[PDB]
Amino acid sequence: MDRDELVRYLDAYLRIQDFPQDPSLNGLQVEGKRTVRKVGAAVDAGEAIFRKALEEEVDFLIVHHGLFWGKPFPIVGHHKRRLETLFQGGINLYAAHLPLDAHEEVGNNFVLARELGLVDLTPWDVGVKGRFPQPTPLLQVADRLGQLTGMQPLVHQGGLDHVETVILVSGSGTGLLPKVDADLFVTGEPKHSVFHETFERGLNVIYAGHYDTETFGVKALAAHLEARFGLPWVFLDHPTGL
Amino acid sequence: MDRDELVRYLDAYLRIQDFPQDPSLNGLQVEGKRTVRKVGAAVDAGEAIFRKALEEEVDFLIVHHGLFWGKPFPIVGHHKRRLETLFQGGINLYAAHLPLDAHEEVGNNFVLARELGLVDLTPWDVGVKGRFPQPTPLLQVADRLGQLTGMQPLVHQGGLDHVETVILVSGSGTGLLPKVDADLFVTGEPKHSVFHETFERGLNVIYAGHYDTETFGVKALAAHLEARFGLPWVFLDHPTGL
Amino acid sequence: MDRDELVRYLDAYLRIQDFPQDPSLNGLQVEGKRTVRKVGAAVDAGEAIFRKALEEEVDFLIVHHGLFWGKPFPIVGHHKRRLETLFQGGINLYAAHLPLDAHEEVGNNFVLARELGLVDLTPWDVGVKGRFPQPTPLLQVADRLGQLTGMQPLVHQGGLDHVETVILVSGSGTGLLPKVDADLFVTGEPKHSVFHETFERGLNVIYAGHYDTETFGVKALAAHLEARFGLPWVFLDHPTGL
Amino acid sequence: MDRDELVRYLDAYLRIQDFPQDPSLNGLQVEGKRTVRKVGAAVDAGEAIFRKALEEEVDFLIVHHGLFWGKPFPIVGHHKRRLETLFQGGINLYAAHLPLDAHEEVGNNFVLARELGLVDLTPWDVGVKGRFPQPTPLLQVADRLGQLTGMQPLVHQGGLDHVETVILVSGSGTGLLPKVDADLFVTGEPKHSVFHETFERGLNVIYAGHYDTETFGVKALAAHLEARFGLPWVFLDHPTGL
Amino acid sequence: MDRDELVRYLDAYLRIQDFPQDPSLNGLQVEGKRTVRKVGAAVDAGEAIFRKALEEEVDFLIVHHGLFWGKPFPIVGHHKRRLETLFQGGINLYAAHLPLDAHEEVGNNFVLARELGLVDLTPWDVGVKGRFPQPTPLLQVADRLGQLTGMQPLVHQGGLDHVETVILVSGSGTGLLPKVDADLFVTGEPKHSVFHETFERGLNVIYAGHYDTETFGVKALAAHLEARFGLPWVFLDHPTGL
Amino acid sequence: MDRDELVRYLDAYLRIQDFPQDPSLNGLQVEGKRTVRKVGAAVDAGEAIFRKALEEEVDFLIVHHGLFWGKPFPIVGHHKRRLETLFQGGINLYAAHLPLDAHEEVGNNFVLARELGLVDLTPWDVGVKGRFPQPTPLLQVADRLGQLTGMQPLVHQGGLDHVETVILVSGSGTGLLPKVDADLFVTGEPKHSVFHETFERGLNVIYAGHYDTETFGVKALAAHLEARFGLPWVFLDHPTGL
Repeated sequence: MDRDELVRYLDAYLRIQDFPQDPSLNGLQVEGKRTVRKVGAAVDAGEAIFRKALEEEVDFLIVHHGLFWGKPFPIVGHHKRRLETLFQGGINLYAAHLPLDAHEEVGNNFVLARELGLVDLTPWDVGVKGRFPQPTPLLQVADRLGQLTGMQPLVHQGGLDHVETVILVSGSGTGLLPKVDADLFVTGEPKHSVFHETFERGLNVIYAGHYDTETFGVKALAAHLEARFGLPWVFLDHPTGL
Repeated sequence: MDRDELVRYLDAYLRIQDFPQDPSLNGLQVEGKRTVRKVGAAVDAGEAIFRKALEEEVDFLIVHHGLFWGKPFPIVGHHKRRLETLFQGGINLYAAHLPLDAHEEVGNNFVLARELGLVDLTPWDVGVKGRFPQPTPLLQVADRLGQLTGMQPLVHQGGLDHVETVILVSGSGTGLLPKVDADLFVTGEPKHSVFHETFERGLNVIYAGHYDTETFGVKALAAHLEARFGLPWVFLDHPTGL
Repeated sequence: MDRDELVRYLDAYLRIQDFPQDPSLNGLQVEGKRTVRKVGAAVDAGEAIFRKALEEEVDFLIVHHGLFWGKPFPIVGHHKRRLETLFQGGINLYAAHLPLDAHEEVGNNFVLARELGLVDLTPWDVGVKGRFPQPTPLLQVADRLGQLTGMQPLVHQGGLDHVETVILVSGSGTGLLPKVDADLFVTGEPKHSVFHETFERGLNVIYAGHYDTETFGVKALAAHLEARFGLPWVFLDHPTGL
Repeated sequence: MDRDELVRYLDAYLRIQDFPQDPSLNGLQVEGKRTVRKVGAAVDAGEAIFRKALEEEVDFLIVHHGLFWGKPFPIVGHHKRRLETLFQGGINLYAAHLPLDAHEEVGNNFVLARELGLVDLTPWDVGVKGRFPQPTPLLQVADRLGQLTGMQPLVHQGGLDHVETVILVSGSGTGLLPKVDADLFVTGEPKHSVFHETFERGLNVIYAGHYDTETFGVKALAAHLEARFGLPWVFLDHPTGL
Repeated sequence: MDRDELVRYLDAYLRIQDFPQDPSLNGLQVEGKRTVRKVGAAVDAGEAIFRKALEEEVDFLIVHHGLFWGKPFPIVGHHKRRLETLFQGGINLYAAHLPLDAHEEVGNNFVLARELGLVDLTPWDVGVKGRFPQPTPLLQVADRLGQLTGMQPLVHQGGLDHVETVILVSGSGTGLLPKVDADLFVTGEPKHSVFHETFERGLNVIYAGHYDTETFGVKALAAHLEARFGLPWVFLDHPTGL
Repeated sequence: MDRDELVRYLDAYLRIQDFPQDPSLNGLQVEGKRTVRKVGAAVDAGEAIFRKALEEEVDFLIVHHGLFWGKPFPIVGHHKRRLETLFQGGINLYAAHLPLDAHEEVGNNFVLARELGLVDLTPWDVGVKGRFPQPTPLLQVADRLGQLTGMQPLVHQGGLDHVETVILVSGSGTGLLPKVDADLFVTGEPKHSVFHETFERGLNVIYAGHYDTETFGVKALAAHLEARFGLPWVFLDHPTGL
């Protein structure tokens, strides 16, 4: 496939123009081969992931967390090595941050919701949709998470023992705590600074990992492109434990 | 014992003025009784810690994370309950953020660093930079930390198994990662987002918990007040696990 | 009445979401009893007004000038005493700034206009509507003001002796002087810095007091709630002379 | 007598440079004739004061509130008439805002404070802080003020009937109210919005008029020029009543 | 013609309210005679142009580059002389920056396009429309420019030798280089900082002068007013060579 | 010869730290080989200059205008080709903007000024201010400039035919025009927009090309490295004509 059409389609499909306040540079971050034959999907940009893409002969690497964030950094040290690797392999680097978080079809959140049970889905803040029944299951939604992640999540029960309304927001959603108005809140990374507030306000919160929750978008996205363009794809795994 | 006397001391001693920028409103955050007889020390301001202060007749509660962060919120829900408890027990709430991270005699970093065996200590941002008198195995440092807090720390070994120069910044210090230039960096909370950079740069980092690294200052300061004015004190522990 | 419904209704009725650039924190500023039985209305928040609300057994105090303005202040001194009073009386504090100024039904300005004569009403800048005929009365609209206020207003006649178009803007509207395009401008507080401009530009301006002009909203609002919910109300008077 | 010579003097003497922040464009605001023979002094720049300067053959008009406030406006209406008058009489417009509030020899605050009997004067923001040699009754201070300006001042007595430490900030100084820490605070214009805080904090404040407190500096400075260069001067009075 | 109607019409016709982010103060910058009898058009405000307007008895001078840009400057030196000249001649100064650049009827760009050949016109960024066929002419559009300007333009050919799509943006459009997506880009002033980028990206760029390209709006505008109001006009020429 | 050694030298020597504000990322912008044998000097970073550096075995390329300006862009098109070329030749890219404009020994301004015959040189913004030992005809200065760069400079004579005090600010220095207070001002690129101000103020200005005035520093610095470390160097010329 022509790389320039793939980039055009993706910018369109994810409509990255709708998230102009995302620090990360969404879209094609590093140019590679003009002819794409194999898609790679991964959570984070990094030398390790890049070496794996090189080994798996990936031509178009899609990541949720890219290389740019408004901060211009010198192409020195580990920044240089990363580029040498992409260059060496003619690898295209396409980054999708907030827009991949929010997307209703392949977005981290909508996708995870479904693979959980949530129904009556509706968007909630960027990146997500959250809030929508089951109805009435215990708080052992902590188990579906665990088996849908391979890792037992951290749960902070300040409220109920049974939840109905659930708001999802992968990655670092704690900043959104104050607006949470569901029986349960699902996110990835836990912050010490929100501990007491969570209980005092009787909130139920499950932390399933920043990596383990932002794994769902890239995968969906790659699968989507294979359905519509027949591009084969591979998932490049780099668990961080956070 | 006089409350306004104790506050002028702390402000001067902590050099509250040298930290204009700290989003935390440093100093007396909530006025309580005038005659202080027993001091209280705690990492976080919260209902659970306030009730404990109440139960133990604490007259002056010193906290590291206070209630104000330059963004006024309405007195409702948990916020109102928090003030009512303080009012009930006529408790003074004194908050010290950066001033206490940085203090050379009772601050979080200088105190932990000293107990950790580091020497030749010098200010480094709000933390400190020093060294071990001789190359020290990284696991042995991880252990000392574990003994000091009762919890085995998370170790990200991107470099050698031995270290000698160290940077210590308690709490959530991952923001300073790019500026780190020592064999080892000890901080509180880890962040998924600096994982790859840690290893690609070959940095050795040990995360010992936000709560567990920020208990030293508050304690050293109460102890200091007891030595200076004879005020008895208690530590109002409420481990967060983060 | 349930306090939470009263707060929901008010936020709706005044549609405080339309004035996101108001420094004051509009809405419920301090929580009190959940069951409202008597409404209090006053121009300014303050210990005196609060003691009176306590004496009149007010459960839900509505003020135009509340406690918060983006500036986080320590709960010390007079700030603490104010809260003790609201707490002591289970008094709910609801503040309505710009939205109470502008409201077309109970807003300071629209209401005052009508009680003056103005017809063909239409909004003009936030807080007001201003500009609309009589038609053709002398400048002794300064007298209706005085008897509709109990105090003779200050009048600066730079233009006509008879006015037709009148713009109203209670409180401190002088900042809006440069845009005034009516035969007369009505506001509350006079500023030395606009003296010469007012005459040189042949403007007619009447200053009827900051307090005396922002008295009309709270009253209307309280009367509205009694018409729709049968809540009785009382006006808490604290004239400042400005 | 040489106009550029007189301007370099004033800029240096007034220390115009030490006030970068002053929104007022300090210094020569409108160039006039080169040979200065008679100086003029006035609180405000305005058509009425400019015509008076014209009628009295004023060559160099020193003003406290000039025409520029870092927000360019078009030369139309009263703005153009203002410049035409200055051009007609070949009048130089020299404006000094904060530099003249603060000057220790001819500034508004130091001069008034001295005539008011205060001693041990020291800078306090752009005003001054000092004391009476002995506890002085508040009404006796109010009277001295009244004799000095010809108008009885507004007295907000939130504290004792006697005072000794005083803060003096001419003009609209109510902004510094929270920082005030003296038995008395004398300023120009009062503000409805700081009324309750004045009394709740127990502060004694005397408002003597914006115009009436800002006539001292301009006068002291002309008088100073006469002593230094023999230039005759006049005071172009135009009381504002505010 | 009544000057106030002329100003109202112009503000309307150019709809200057649509360009609120233009540093220059668009509209009537300096007031003159109320009765307009002769229009003057010129590229830049300046003493020379003003003296010529005085000589040609212009009553209403229209310029693309006016006197104000948000920066308040003292009416001293050359700024004073400029005003004396406008005053002396009762000359009205009307400035039109971005809005005259963009206007589809008399705008610098649309007008120049037509006088060049471009068809299928459509706006592109402020000030212009750019991009639209011929179709297929060599790069000797550099000659039409030259004869339509009296001066041979500077041409930087990095791309084709024959162009079809052309984007126009008079004055200093280089800042827009990165978004240029046509076979040719037309602007007035060349910048050293865009040299290499222009070739490396295979862009064709023709620099026809800042003065020589922003000559077209004022002229059209004046001609428009003569067609609709019978006001005669004259063009005041001040070539700068840039 | 050691690359990290050469970089610490340059940073210190150039006083890179004293220029925090420079939008240019000063220092090593792209890491290359560790063992430096031949230095390269050039005004601009660009593909044409990089290829030349490659062809001449340049190991360390010193440039005045680098690739980074605190606004990260994606590695695509010419941007990627630029890095590939540097990577190919293992070339280090060291960029010095303001530090090199201002350096007293090898900076652009001090060096040119000295070769131009000026004396009593002192810093003036990032340029320099000095004088000729005796009144010098403006055309004779224009000629010296012409001999120094091989191109006759543009002369805007708004003042006398003779000059003695001079301000020199290479590159695009027209921004400092309002602050200029010398008989002559020499800079690189002219700007249409400061044309009238130049003559109305009576200023003498000579524009000698952005590229032609910014070749001195880069050259002086390589020459300096050769004197200090024996490193041979070449000048990679690519005149821009601007």
